[PDB]
Amino acid sequence: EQNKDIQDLLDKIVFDAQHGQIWFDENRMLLMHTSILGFLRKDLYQMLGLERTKRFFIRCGYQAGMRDAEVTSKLRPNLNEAEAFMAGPQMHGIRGMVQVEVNELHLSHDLKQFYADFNWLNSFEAEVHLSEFGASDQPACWMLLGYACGYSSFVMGQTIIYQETHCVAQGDEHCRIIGKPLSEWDAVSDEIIALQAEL
Amino acid sequence: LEQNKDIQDLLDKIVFDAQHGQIWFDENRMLLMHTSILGFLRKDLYQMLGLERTKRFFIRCGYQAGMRDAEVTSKLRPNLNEAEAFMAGPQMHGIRGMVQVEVNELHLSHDLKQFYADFNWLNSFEAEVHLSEFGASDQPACWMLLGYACGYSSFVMGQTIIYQETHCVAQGDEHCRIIGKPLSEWENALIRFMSPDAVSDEIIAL
Ligand SMILES: [Zn+2]
Ligand SMILES: [Zn+2]
Repeated sequence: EQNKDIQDLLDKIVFDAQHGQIWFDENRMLLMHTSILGFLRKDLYQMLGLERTKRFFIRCGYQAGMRDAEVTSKLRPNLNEAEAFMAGPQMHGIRGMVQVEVNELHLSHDLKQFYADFNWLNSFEAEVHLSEFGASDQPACWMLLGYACGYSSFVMGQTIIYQETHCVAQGDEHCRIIGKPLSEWDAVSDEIIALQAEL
Repeated sequence: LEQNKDIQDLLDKIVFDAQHGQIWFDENRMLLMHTSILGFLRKDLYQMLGLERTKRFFIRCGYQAGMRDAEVTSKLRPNLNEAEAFMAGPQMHGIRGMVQVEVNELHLSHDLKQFYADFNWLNSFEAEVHLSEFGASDQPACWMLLGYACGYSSFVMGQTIIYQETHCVAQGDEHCRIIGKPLSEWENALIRFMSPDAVSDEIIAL
């Protein structure tokens, strides 16, 4: 019914409580509290400063994003590029991190062309950021953003960089990102962060 | 179908809302994550801070999570005895995909201030992660699980329960093992955060 489009991702996810294991394909998952992420964000901040913490959370999202794309790219290979790609936004929702809503998506692997304009609703990272830091001067959704780039870059076979254009933690109403190839704008965390120092 | 009779009161409270990007455990949001966030964290801190501060950090982060599950399951089993209610922490640890708890021994009394737990830990996510980043250890490596056991147990018992991991897959045993007793019964010897910080340094001196 409500899951027609994600059932193939659901079928890959196994909860085996009695043996202490959650599997997404052949990868272990953990169920964690968002407030623990908030705690870890704050503790790293104190120990290492904002840049290193930001760099940490983006790198993590980035590897997670690439891992999910390894797993989901084997699925759907009898479908067209947009439907396949949508596994990424879909995992973010299944994982409980954010709801992706597509304003605009243009993509072709062979053309090396990509452009995404998405809204992010109920970002967990904006919530835990307000909680620990109060209202922010900059977008807060570092991990989610890393995951966007990583997932997107694996699927397209080149560096796709995203920018969080509007963020719930800066008072905006929903979060929103725009994704394009590096040029139209791997330590790509440097780029994402450099990129956001563009007023 | 349901030999989850044990943990149904816990699963009952888990709600997945994939359309809306949300997972709930009671009123708390949760996430499903890759172990790589922790594997990364563990690598980054090992080289920026060294082993001792890395290990303290993970015990701290397990301790906060254990305490939190204790908060959320506190009022959960009023018509079972202390033990079967305590079992929620071990059970959550399994529900969360972290480790599987198999009891060798468990006796507790809140009011007699008595606690002994001897548990096998099987399938430790943390032992896998330590191995695939650091290889074999000369000592037990399940820091964050140990932190959890201690934060959870200390809350439930209203006092300092310290655990020791006497065997660990990370150092080539076949499963991990732990003994937990009150701080007063170990053969060696203000703010409410400041108390956690102390407990966390104690579970760290092994
Ligand atoms: Zn945001
Ligand atoms: Zn271990």
